[PDB]
Amino acid sequence: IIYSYLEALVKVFFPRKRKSVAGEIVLITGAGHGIGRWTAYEFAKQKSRLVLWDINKHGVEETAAECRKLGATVHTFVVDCGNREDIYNSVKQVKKEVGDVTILVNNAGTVYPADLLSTKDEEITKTFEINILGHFWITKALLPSMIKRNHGHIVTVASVCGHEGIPYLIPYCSSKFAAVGFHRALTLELQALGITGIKTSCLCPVFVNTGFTKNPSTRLILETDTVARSLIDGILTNKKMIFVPSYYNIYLILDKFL
Amino acid sequence: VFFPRKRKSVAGEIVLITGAGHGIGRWTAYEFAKQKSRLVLWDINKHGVEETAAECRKLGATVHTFVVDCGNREDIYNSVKQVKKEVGDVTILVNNAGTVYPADLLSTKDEEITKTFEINILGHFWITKALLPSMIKRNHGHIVTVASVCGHEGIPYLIPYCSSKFAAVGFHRALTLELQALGITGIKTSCLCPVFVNTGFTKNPSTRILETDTVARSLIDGILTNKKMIFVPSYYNIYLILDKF
Ligand SMILES: NC(=O)c1ccc[n+]([C@@H]2O[C@H](COP(=O)([O-])OP(=O)(O)OC[C@H]3O[C@@H](n4cnc5c(N)ncnc54)[C@H](O)[C@@H]3O)[C@@H](O)[C@H]2O)c1
Ligand SMILES: NC(=O)c1ccc[n+]([C@@H]2O[C@H](COP(=O)([O-])OP(=O)(O)OC[C@H]3O[C@@H](n4cnc5c(N)ncnc54)[C@H](O)[C@@H]3O)[C@@H](O)[C@H]2O)c1
Ligand SMILES: O=C(O)c1ccc(NS(=O)(=O)c2ccc(Cl)c(Cl)c2)cc1F
Ligand SMILES: O=C(O)c1ccc(NS(=O)(=O)c2ccc(Cl)c(Cl)c2)cc1F
Repeated sequence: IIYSYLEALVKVFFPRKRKSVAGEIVLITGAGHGIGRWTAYEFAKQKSRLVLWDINKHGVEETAAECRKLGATVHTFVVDCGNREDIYNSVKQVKKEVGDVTILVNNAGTVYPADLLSTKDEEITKTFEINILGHFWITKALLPSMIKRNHGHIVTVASVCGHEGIPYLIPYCSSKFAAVGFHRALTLELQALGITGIKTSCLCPVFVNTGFTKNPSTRLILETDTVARSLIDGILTNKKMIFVPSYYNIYLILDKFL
Repeated sequence: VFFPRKRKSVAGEIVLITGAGHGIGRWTAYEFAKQKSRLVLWDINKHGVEETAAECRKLGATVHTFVVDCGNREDIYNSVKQVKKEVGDVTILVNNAGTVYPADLLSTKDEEITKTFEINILGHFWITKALLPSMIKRNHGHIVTVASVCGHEGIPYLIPYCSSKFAAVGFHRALTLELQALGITGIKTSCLCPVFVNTGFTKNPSTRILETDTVARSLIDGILTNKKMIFVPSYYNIYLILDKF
């Protein structure tokens, strides 16, 4: 309420400059539904060339048909973004068919809500493999070309779960904290290496009504199109930590004072 | 001094310390041996863990050692069966075992990234899932996660390690909240986050120098007072608060 009217005031008197992403080759994982699908529509309206990845073939082709109706060029690939071998083989395919990815959006995610003793060890493994390990394989495959050209943008889709824990979501919160840490260390390392042209953004939304989980963990709801608008607005202005809603940054700051 | 925290006793508790064969794990073992606890020491380095145990026995403590790969789920479960049969139910778990392979992202080997996660965070899940049930049954336990300042702030050339350390802090925070949500009042949690400790784990600090024994003293003092987030040095909490501004 107090931050909501103060930030809207700061966005007019002190606006951040918007860059263009037209013609960029944007790779979005988990583009077959929810945040990934609606982020794809935002980049299609930005006149980007899209590469969409997902284990759900039907859904990613449905996202691609809608992006093409928006005027964009789109290539889809069925890729398990938690499988290292599949990711590397698919990067070879993208280079051969599309070119060098310039903007990577690591959005694919998985969750198996349960208290620690009711979890399956395979679900814990899959949570890490997709929510953080997969970011490493995809980033390692696409970063060389971005470094060579001094031009890229690594977007990590994490969660408020990457900043604060939640009961019954221990393995998921842990993998989301791992995603925030990967974004922070990546940001610092690129800067230490003198690589000025590669930007980084972390998207941390609260509960989004996508069916990913059933209900919010608190007495809080975000729509998918709002989160995609927040993400694209943050990417175009090179915002490093994007909270949706942005006022959640003060709740997290107050937690570090108790 | 004006507001002191009460110190509990850990005498006779069964304390399991992973990575007890050297550094923080070894000197934490000596602290618990002086506290009159029943120690269970785990490490992939047999020679080093038995060397820690001989020194713990000279301190008056009863000690059991096991050679366990704390990044291997099957090895951890089989070893927990052995600990129950030979020692009993662990009451205090110190998830200290860790690994690091310093390099820029494009110089990391995918196997090193995998091993970093398997030992620094996945192993905490398997060990905690094996030991937490008896703690819940008895409404009495203490889960200690040895993380790092790397679990709060990133560092160049340590991306996979920082990511696994952030995962460890997150596991500690979601565990604390879940135990509380379930009405489990008797199980305490502590997170140890030291800056560079001179143990040989890494060659030099990443920024512009703790001694092993100081970190072990800070850890035991935090456990005995039920401190949830232990920073070594403690003042390195205001540096993290200033970063968020
Ligand atoms: N929905 C929320 O409340 C919420 C909040 C914060 C963050 N997030 C994060 O946002 C991201 C997207 O969530 P969503 O709500 O849009 O989810 P969703 O269920 O709508 O879709 C996620 C997509 O990822 C795909 N995916 C899953 N496993 C995959 C794999 N191995 N390889 C490739 N693709 C895979 C699924 O097929 C699906 O199309 C996730 O990382 C999630 O953790 C979600
Ligand atoms: N040393 C530092 O600067 C520093 C700073 C902050 C946090 N930490 C953390 O403290 C912990 C201990 O670090 P240290 O400096 O005492 O290290 P160390 O190198 O002195 O000893 C770590 C011990 O863990 C054991 N270990 C490694 N892999 C294992 C495995 N798979 N199974 C079982 N044991 C295994 C090693 O054999 C070794 O005895 C680690 O988790 C580390 O990340 C270290
Ligand atoms: O990532 C998810 O799928 C996800 C699930 C549940 C959720 N619960 S919430 O919206 O009530 C909420 C709001 C603020 C905070 Cl600090 C926290 Cl931890 C939680 C938030 C999520 F991001
Ligand atoms: O875990 C390690 O092995 C480890 C390695 C290097 C290190 N560098 S440091 O002590 O200069 C330092 C001081 C303040 C901050 Cl915030 C950070 Cl991230 C780092 C700290 C470590 F914990």
